[PDB]
Amino acid sequence: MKHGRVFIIKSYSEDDIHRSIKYNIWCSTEHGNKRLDAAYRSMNGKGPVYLLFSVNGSGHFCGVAEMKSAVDYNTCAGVWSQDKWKGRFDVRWIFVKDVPNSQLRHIRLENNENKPVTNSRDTQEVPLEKAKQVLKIIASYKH
Ligand SMILES: Cc1[nH]nc2c(NC3CC3)ncnc12
Repeated sequence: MKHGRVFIIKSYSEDDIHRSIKYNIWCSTEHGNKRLDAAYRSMNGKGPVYLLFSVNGSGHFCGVAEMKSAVDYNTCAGVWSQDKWKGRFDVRWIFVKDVPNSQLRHIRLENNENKPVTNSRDTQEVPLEKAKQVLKIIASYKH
């Protein structure tokens, strides 16, 4: 088996996130789709690709999903908040819960100039050991 690969997902539409949770699908930018497609295919089913979702300006992460398919680049147009989001891949949301950035901001990414994980861009990949730290904090956070 292989350890998971873990990516930050950012959205500036809460409605798009709602749709993602309801129907277990997502789409990124062109370069973001390529990045996730490469990772999913190179895993070759021997470990998961995890996605850590966060709405721009919300000050919190909102949950965790697993990538469940390769990217399909030719799908129905205009299904998201804006037309610029093209293509589709399946996801499985593992859990949905808000976790304040304050709980995560001291985790820094050595592959992103040691910036805090909470300052990441869409499809920023997370080093394994930091991803474990983030996932355990998110899993155990209590309001
Ligand atoms: C469906 C979708 N995929 N990426 C999205 C996004 N990314 C912005 C950079 C933060 N914003 C809104 N909807 C999106």
